[PDB]
Order: sequence, then structure tokens, then C-alpha cells
Amino acid sequence: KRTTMRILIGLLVQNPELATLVPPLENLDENKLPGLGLFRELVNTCLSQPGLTTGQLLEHYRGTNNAATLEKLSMWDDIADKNIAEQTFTDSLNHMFDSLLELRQEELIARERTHGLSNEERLELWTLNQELAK
Repeated sequence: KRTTMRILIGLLVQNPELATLVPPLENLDENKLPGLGLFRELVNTCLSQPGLTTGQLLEHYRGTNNAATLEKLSMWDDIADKNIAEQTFTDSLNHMFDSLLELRQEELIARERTHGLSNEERLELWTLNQELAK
């Protein structure tokens, strides 16, 4: 639950164009979920300057007064980039052999259109069709 806010903050700092996908936060009350005030603040800053880059966003956090905040904004950016690199990795792992599966599939289809397929081969084609979900 604490990482939810941190992930949101982090992702938005990494890509401020995501402010675009935040529904309205005005009627919420800040006082109820730690970090929400910060999120709201960034979202507002993002809406007030569309097209922002990460660096341009981080300009609003110069000065001594903002240092503890600038800090967490950068930490959280990194924690988030890792979380999604992790997720890309796990997702790529799952599709590792796709190039190889998707040509046994071509081979089975071609076999099927000229000679046809045995019972086992029909089942394998079916399995490949599930696995290549598009």
C-alpha cells in the first residue's frame, strides 16, 4: 500500500506524460493517504506545463527547501524503472521460444494444407495456437 503511492510517483517522474491518464484528484482528501499530496502536486505541475520532460519536472524541486523531496523523487524514479525492467524480463522469459514455436506452427499448417495432419499433430497445432495468443 505504501509502494502503490511510490510506484505512481516514481512512474510519473520517469514519464510525466502519464499525468494525462490520471482521473480527477480535486475532490479527494490529501489528508487520508500518505504521499497523495505529493502526487497531486506533481500531477498539477504536469497539467500546468504539458509536454514536460523528467528534467524539466525536476526543476520545480531546486533549492534547499526541496532537497529531501528531490531526493525521494529520484530514488522513487529508480525503484520504478527497476520494477518495470523486472516485469519486462519476466515477460520476455515467457516468450523466449516463440520464434521456434511459431515456425513449428507454420510447418504444421503447411503440412496440413497438403497431406494433412495426424491426431497428435492436430493436438500440437492446437497447443501452439493457444501459446501464440494473437
